[PDB]
Amino acid sequence: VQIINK
Amino acid sequence: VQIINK
Amino acid sequence: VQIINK
Amino acid sequence: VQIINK
Amino acid sequence: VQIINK
Amino acid sequence: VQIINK
Amino acid sequence: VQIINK
Amino acid sequence: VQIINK
Amino acid sequence: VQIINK
Amino acid sequence: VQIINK
Amino acid sequence: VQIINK
Amino acid sequence: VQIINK
Amino acid sequence: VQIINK
Amino acid sequence: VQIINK
Amino acid sequence: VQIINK
Amino acid sequence: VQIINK
Amino acid sequence: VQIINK
Amino acid sequence: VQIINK
Repeated sequence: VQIINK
Repeated sequence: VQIINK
Repeated sequence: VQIINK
Repeated sequence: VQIINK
Repeated sequence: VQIINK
Repeated sequence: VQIINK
Repeated sequence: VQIINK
Repeated sequence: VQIINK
Repeated sequence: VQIINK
Repeated sequence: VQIINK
Repeated sequence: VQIINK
Repeated sequence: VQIINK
Repeated sequence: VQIINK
Repeated sequence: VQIINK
Repeated sequence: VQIINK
Repeated sequence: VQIINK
Repeated sequence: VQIINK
Repeated sequence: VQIINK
């Protein structure tokens, strides 16, 4: 699982 | 799973 | 699991 | 912005 | 911003 | 910011 | 900032 | 800042 | 700052 | 598990 | 600063 | 487990 | 500063 | 386990 | 400063 | 276990 | 175990 | 065990 905010 | 916000 | 905020 | 409920 | 509830 | 509840 | 409850 | 409860 | 309760 | 805030 | 309760 | 704030 | 209770 | 604040 | 109770 | 604040 | 504050 | 404050 990958949850990313940039 | 990939949830991405850029 | 990877939760990332940059 | 990421608001997540699972 | 990341607000997460699992 | 990261607010996490698991 | 990281606020975590597991 | 890191506030953690496990 | 690190406030930890385990 | 990796929780990262930069 | 490190405040730890285990 | 890796919890990182930079 | 380090305040520790184990 | 690695909890890091820099 | 180090205040420790074990 | 490694808890680090720099 | 390693608890470090620098 | 290593508890260090510098």
